[PDB]
Order: sequence, then C-alpha cells, then structure tokens
Amino acid sequence: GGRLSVDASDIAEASRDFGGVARAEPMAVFHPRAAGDVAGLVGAAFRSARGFRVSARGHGHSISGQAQAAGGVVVDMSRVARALPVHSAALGGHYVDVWGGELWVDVLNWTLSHGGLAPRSWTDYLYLSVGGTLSNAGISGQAFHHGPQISNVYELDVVTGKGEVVTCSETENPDLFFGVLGGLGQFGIITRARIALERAPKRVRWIRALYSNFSEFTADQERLISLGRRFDYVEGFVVAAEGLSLKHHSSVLYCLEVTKNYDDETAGSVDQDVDTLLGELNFLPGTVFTTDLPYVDFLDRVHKAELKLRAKGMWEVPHPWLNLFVPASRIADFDRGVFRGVLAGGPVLIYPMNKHKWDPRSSAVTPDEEVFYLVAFLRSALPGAPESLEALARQNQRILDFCAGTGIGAKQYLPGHKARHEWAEHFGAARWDRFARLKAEFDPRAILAAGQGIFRP
Ligand SMILES: *Cc1cc2c(cc1C)nc1c(=O)[nH]c(=O)nc-1n2C[C@H](O)[C@H](O)[C@H](O)COP(=O)(O)OP(=O)(O)OC[C@H]1O[C@@H](n2cnc3c(N)ncnc32)[C@H](O)[C@@H]1O
Ligand SMILES: Cc1ccn(-c2ncnc3[nH]cnc23)c1
Repeated sequence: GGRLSVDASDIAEASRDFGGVARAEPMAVFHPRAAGDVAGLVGAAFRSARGFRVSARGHGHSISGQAQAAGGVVVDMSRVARALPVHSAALGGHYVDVWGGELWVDVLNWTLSHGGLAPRSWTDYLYLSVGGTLSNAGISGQAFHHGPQISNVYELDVVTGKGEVVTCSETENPDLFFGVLGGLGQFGIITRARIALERAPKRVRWIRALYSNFSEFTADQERLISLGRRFDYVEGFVVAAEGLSLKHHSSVLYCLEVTKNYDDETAGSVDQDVDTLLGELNFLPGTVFTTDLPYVDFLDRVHKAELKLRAKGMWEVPHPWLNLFVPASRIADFDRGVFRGVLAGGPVLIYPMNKHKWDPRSSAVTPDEEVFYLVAFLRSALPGAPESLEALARQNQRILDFCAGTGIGAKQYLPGHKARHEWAEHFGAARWDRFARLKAEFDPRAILAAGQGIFRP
C-alpha cells in the first residue's frame, strides 16, 4: 500500500531536524498507508543481505539526528479513518487509538470534537508525534501529578526490527511494551497507541509569579508538586533581572508558572481556589501576572511563539538544546554553578517531578531520587552564524563538565550520547543489560533508529 520516494524535497526533509546540525541522508523516504506497509519495509530490511537502516520520522523535532537513517530508508509517519474515543467500565475511563505518526495537536482537536475529551499529560509543544514522544517520555507541567506521557498509555501496536506486528500492553507481551516506552525507537516502530483520556476542562487560569531567591523558588515548586487542592500545571523559568527593588536582592530572577483548569461546573470556585493556593506561597508580592483563556489556547501557546519566529526567519536556525534530569538534592549547586556561573540562546526551563509517577519497568532513565528536576537549556544559535552554534555547544559541554566534576548524578533527557561507555554510564549496569537483551530479541540487526548511535550491525 505504501510508496518509496526519491523526491529531493522528501530526501532533504528526512536529512534534517530541529537541531539543524546532523544531516545524514537516506537513499529513499517511505510513505506508508497502514501498519502492514511499515511491517513490509522493516521485513525487507531485516531479510536483506546488507540490512539497511530504517528510522521512523515523526515531526523531525530531534536535536542530533535521532530520526536519521544514513543510506537507508526514513519512514515518514505523518498524515482518515480515525478511531473514536471509547469508554471502558473496566479501566473506569476513556481511551483513544491513534496512528503513531499523529501529532498531539490533531489528537487534541479529535478527542475534544468527540465527547469533549483530552489526554491528561502533555508536552509544552503539540506539533510532535505520538510515537516520537512515547519513545522518550513526553513531559510538561502535568507530569508531577499524572506522570509523563509514557505513564498514560494502555496499549501499543509495534512493528519490531524483524518486521513483525505485535500488540502489547502491561498484560500482553509486557517486555516489548515497557521496552518501547522511553526506548528511543530501539525495539520497533509504534503504529498504534491507546491514549488515556479525561473529560477536558474548558478554560485555564494561567499564572506567573517572580522570586529573587532560588531557595524560596525551589522550596515552593517542591511544595506545589507534593499537593485536596492543587494546581494542574507546575513549571518555571530562569531569567536575568536586567531584561525586565527586586534587582537589589538578586541579579537572577526565577519565574514560577502554574495553572488552574476549570469548566462551567467549577467556574464559580476557581477565583478562591487560586487565592487559597497562592496565599500559601512565598513569591514576591505584586509580581503576579494572570491570563484567562480556553484550554486549547493554553496548550498551543508554543505554536503561537513559533508563528512569530517563522515570520522573522528565527525558527529554522540551529537549536543546540540540552535537557537534564537533576536530583533535587543537587539543585542548589545549579544556581551559582550554572545559572550565575557558566551562563543563553533562549529560555532556561526548570521544574521538579515525582519519580513514583514513572513506571520503573520502562526504558526511561531518571535520577535515583524521589524528586528530580528537568533543567532545559533551550538555546537558539544566531541565523547563518556557525560560530554562534559552536559557542553554545561549548557552553553545553561546560555544563556537562560541571555535573561530572561535582558528582551530580544528572541524566540527560533526549540523550545526545554516541559512544558505548557513555551509554553504559547513562543506563547503569542493570538497565544496560535489560536494554541490550531487548535489542537482541527485537532488533538483532540494529536496523531501527540507528541515528541514536547506541548499537551497530
Ligand atoms: C522541537 C521541540 C521538541 C520538544 C519540545 C518543543 C519543541 C519546539 N517540547 C517538549 C516538551 O515540552 N516535552 C517533551 O517531552 N519533549 C519536548 N520536545 C522534544 C520531543 O519530545 C522530541 O524531539 C521527540 O523526539 C518527539 O519529536 P518527533 O515526533 O518530531 O519525533 P522524531 O524527532 O522524528 O523522532 C524521535 C525518535 O523517535 C523515533 N521515532 C519516531 N516516530 C516513532 C514511532 N512512531 N515509533 C517509534 N520510534 C519512533 C525516531 O526514529 C527517533 O529516534
Ligand atoms: C523555540 C522555542 C520558543 C519557545 N519555546 C518554548 N518555550 C517554553 N516552553 C517550552 N518548551 C518546549 N519548548 C518551549 C521554544
């Protein structure tokens, strides 16, 4: 049912990503119509003498060529007929079956227009594929409570490295199910994902509050994630005090970002619920900024920033992004060590998560502590300036050197490792053994997601 394409435009797109650095070209781009087509192509690669590389591409949001298939075939998973959301009395809630290449923004519009339902756990940006985020974790402000997107999926259909289609879940082929989740595309291509859904709120009360003290900012973020009244989203950002009294206390400001979701039924209590939660906090008085907007508009906020950047030609620039999971016991050292020390290129995100919401059976790698932070350096290099990218890449290495030199047991999220001993150290002995065993079972020829640079033929 599917077709091989050698169109130079398809080739060029399959040879690039959001990172803007890695440029490994495939021989062809495959456009499947169904799971059977993906299975046929992977089947061909597995049975070939050479054993060519096959990689699924979602929306091409990788930073270092993770979706690239050097001299092989890139499967363009992007998209008729869609499954409707379903209620189950056994699970006590709703779900929806989606194609692995579906963008979260399309999943959202679909579930909202069919029963006013929506996923519970997000990414900050919705123009990402389901297969792509489920191969990593999928994190945003809801993860502290609902867990990442890999903790909100009931079932998958996976095309293995042997071209076999397998239905898997916690009760059916669990080794494959848990291996694939956070598995970096190593054990198969997700063709179907059964996403957990909740009744969607209609509106969002979006709040931002400032702090000049890192100890007070982290203590409040940690208290908020332990919360029965609670915010529905908890994030934060590090900002230079200059780019805005508060300056006399600190040269670095920390912005706390929270939301309170509501609908027709809770609209009467939202204002007081917010006031009660805010009163318990230690943010700077008079620094509260509030916005009231529809749920879709809040979830799509990064796409709005994207459209503005595209107009100025500031979107298709190199993005040397660095994402770290930092144990909460070592977060204080980041303030003078990195935020005031090493530091750039754009926003610096920071927020804690609860490890108990992450299933330890998955392939995802988190620090060995109950509370850990995402610390994301979301830099953009200057357009057409290779030296700007080089200076930012040196800044990222200095951050990694700092973690190593002070014994911070940080773990990279969307890991950019390429050497065997780096991957061994990332996973650790027990997780590395489990990962290698899963590779021998599901992708012995190392056909899939070779751009990750973990295994070789
Ligand atoms: C660009 C970007 C990324 C991003 C983000 C905002 C922007 C502007 N915000 C994020 C956030 O808030 N939370 C989060 O967890 N991640 C965030 N990201 C990063 C993003 O999740 C990743 O880039 C991820 O890779 C998803 O992006 P995409 O869907 O574009 O996928 P890819 O980059 O093409 O491929 C990633 C890897 O997975 C393999 N792959 C792709 N599709 C599949 C399927 N269906 N099955 C199995 N493996 C698959 C690729 O081969 C590659 O190895
Ligand atoms: C290139 C760009 C512009 C805004 N962002 C983001 N802003 C806030 N949170 C984000 N999360 C992921 N990308 C984000 C990324």
